Amino acid sequence: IVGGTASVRGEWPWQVTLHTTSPTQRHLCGGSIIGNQWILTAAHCFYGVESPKILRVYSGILNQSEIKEDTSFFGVQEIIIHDQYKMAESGYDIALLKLETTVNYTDSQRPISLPSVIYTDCWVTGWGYRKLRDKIQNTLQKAKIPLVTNEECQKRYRGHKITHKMICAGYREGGKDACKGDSGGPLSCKHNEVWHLVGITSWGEGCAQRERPGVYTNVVEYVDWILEKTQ
Ligand SMILES: NC[C@H]1CC[C@H](C(=O)N[C@@H](Cc2ccccc2)C(=O)Nc2ccc(-c3nnn[nH]3)cc2)CC1
Repeated sequence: IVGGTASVRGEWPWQVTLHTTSPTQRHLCGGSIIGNQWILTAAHCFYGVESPKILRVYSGILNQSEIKEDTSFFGVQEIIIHDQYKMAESGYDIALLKLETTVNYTDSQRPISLPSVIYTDCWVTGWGYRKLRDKIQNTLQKAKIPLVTNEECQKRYRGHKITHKMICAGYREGGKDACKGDSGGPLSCKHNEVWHLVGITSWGEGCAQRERPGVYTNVVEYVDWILEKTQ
């Protein structure tokens, strides 16, 4: 996250860190708890993941440095990528992880509601870079970002097809954005004091550049897909 601040424990309890363990253990992508057995993330995260056997889902993490050899994690039973997905920039950038067992919800691990509205209180969160050439951050970062219209977003990405299945967010002057390692995490919007998972962090041109908003999977356009897959 560029131009963000440190989160505190329990601030974003639906935020997970998805680790790969091949050839070494490291953060791969963010994700969001949407059900006791269900993580919503980006399809692109799984490019060259050989199978779910190498994945570990960590919930209730603030600092990456908390994760040791005895730290509990969830195994991944199944990766469900949208059948029309080919590439992040071409949309359908959405995936479910079915966990091997149920998350018992606590102060530190809680589900986020799907959307059913003008969202004015939207936040992007993750352990990603603070600038284009950087490293994964120890402490989960947060930044408040304004949504932009799909009409404005298309004008900034004339090499790409921006559809109603995408939502864009960013400042005209730049300064705050998702960056490398934030993908798959949530764009969380608070509406009537309830948090909604409005976006999944997907792609963009660089990080926090002027007139280059972040592009997110528009979760409300996939609610029927999610409900079909989650039963
Ligand atoms: N301004 C809009 C932003 C929107 C999110 C974008 C993003 O995050 N894309 C992923 C793609 C990706 C995900 C997973 C695997 C390969 C590639 C990505 O780049 N991840 C990534 C990179 C680097 C490390 C890494 N680990 N250690 N050092 N670097 C770890 C994950 C950046 C643009």
